[PDB]
Parts: sequence; C-alpha cells; structure tokens
Amino acid sequence: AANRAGRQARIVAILSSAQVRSQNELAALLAAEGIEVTQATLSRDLEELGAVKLRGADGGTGIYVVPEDGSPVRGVSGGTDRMARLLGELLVSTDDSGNLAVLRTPPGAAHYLASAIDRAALPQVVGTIAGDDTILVVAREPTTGAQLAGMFENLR
Amino acid sequence: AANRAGRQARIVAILSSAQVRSQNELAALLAAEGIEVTQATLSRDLEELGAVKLRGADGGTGIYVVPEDGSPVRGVSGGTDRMARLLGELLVSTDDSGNLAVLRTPPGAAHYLASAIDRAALPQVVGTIAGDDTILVVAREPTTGAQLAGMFENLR
DNA sequence: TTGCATAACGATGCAA
DNA sequence: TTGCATCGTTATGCAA
DNA sequence: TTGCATAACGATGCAA
DNA sequence: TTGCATCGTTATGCAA
Repeated sequence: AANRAGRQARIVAILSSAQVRSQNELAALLAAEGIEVTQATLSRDLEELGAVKLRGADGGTGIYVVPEDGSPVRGVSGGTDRMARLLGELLVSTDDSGNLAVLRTPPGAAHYLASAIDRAALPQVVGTIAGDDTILVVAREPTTGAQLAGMFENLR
Repeated sequence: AANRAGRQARIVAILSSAQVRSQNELAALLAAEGIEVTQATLSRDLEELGAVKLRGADGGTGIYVVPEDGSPVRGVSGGTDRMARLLGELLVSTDDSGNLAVLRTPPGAAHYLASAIDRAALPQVVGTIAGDDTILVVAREPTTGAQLAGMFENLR
C-alpha cells in the first residue's frame, strides 16, 4: 500500500490536469489508481500540500489546485486544452487597452489561470503577469490587446 | 498561415485531450493557437479526418473524437484524467459477473472509452475489449469484476 | 482551398 | 411517452 | 497515520 | 437583493 508521501505525489499529478470539485471525486480518482483512502485523510493531504479550492467564475463551487512550483508542464495539445479548461472555469470577463488584454478571475485564481496561459505558449502572447483577481496579458506585435481579449472571450 | 495539413494536425492534437462539443469551440481553440478558420472549413476538416461526434451518456450532445490509430498517448496523471473525463461523458452504466466489469456507453462510443481506460493503465485492469456500446473490462486477481465496476461507477 | 450564405438537420422545451 | 414548433449546430452550392 | 463519526461550514433554493 | 432553512462538503476529536 502506497504511503502518505506516495499518495500525495499522485494527488498533485491528478489535480494538475483535472477539475476536482470535491474530496470524494479525488478519492474516486485515486481509487482508479489502486489507492484507497477516506475523505478524512484527503482533507488532511490537501492541507499539508497547500492545495486550495478556488471559486468558479460563475459564483458556484470551484476546483482544487496545488501551489505547484513549476512542472510537469506538458501535454498533447501543448497546454492548449488545460488552458481552455481553466478559462471556462476561471475567466470572469475580458477587456483591453492598447497592447494589453485584461482578464478577471475570482480572487486567488489569477496566478493559476496565468500559469496555464503561459504553459500553452500562445504565439500572440508575449507574457502574462497575474495579480489577485486580474491578469495582464501582453500581446505580441502586431496583435492588439483587443484581439487577444476577443480570443479569450471566445473560450470563456 | 498554416496549410490544411498543418491545421488538421492541430485539430487531432486538440481533440485528443479535450471535450469539443461544437465546431465553433474547435475554432476558438484553434484561434488561441494563431490559426483562424471558419466553421465551414472545420466541417470539412473533421470529415476528411474521419472524426465523429459521439452522443453523451445522458442523451444530449456529445463530443468530437478522431479515429486515432494510437499515440500520442501520455499525460501528467498517466491517462487517469482523460479516462475520468471520458467516463463522465460516456459511461451509461456498470454491472459485473465473476472477474468481469461490464460497462455500457452510447453506440459507437465504446472503443474510445476502452482506449482511454487502456491508456490509463489501471493496476487492477488486465485489459479491455470494446464492442459497439459495451466494454468488457478484465479484473486482475484478486480484484473482482464487482469491485472494478464499483470503481467505474464512482467516476460516472 | 476557403469564406459566405443559407439550407438541411439534430436537439431541447412544452403541451397533449 | 409522443408530437410540435423553436433554437442552435452542421453541411454545402456558389463564387473567388 | 488513518478511519469513523459527527460537528463546523459553505452552497443552493425559495420567499419576502 | 436579502434572509432563512435545507442539503452537500469539509474539518476534526477520539480511538486504535
């Protein structure tokens, strides 16, 4: 049987490319991998892991994310899909000014969406900077912030 | 500008780890990658690509999948997440007998869910065989078909 | 080959 | 549960 | 460290 | 829009 450290390692791997909305779902997911634990232990794992539960862009219940310090950062679509999933879950609205796209997310969710956007390495994005509930996305010339905002708006 | 072949290559990469429910979503996703095309062209790409639109386990609109002939078959969770996503989208019900878990999906959806399950390489699964709307999953001793079916039932 | 315009069409909601 | 009318999604004739 | 039992708690629906 | 009561999710005292 996998020890705590080993289980927690799987938790992080699962939360990285999933939209886990409850502790029981995390359990169902771990069970598929042969790891059986209760919600009580999960409630504790997520904690000594720093993982938090963000709110959804629509106001309801959000997802669990882990304060990842970097990689694994790669998938089939090159990050395009994970970004699209997080956009639908965390993008509250979009706006622009000059060469800047301004995106709003629930509080505390900005960094995660921003990492996801960086990971997808979009060709018209020079880079992003996330605050608490806002992300500034810099468009690469000749792309305008308005164009980028429209692109994100279509994935909201 | 990416030619047809290049665009189609991206389509397959995007449909592989996503749940695209319309042709416009595919467009929004391609746009994020710097590729701009209309629905008309997409309606044609998906066709000369063999991609089809499965029905959802709940009866409503499904997702687009490509008759993939194999890999790329790998992600962070090791396939656990893509499988979980497809389970929620295609698993209609579960049952068991002896060392067999029996899963039902909409017609034509069985092979896709089965590939996904194989890709996740679950430790208690010896292998799967998919028909049209049914999948036989073989449990590895001492796991019973009942146990496996319960595990899939929790991800439905 | 692709976009435009629009017809062909499958899905969803309501009423009987 | 079935059928009807309505809305969104997908397919395609035509022009460039 | 973990499961059990249950309390503490945040979310959703309805009514004013 | 706000508040109230109800349901699901998460946190934890206690025992092993």
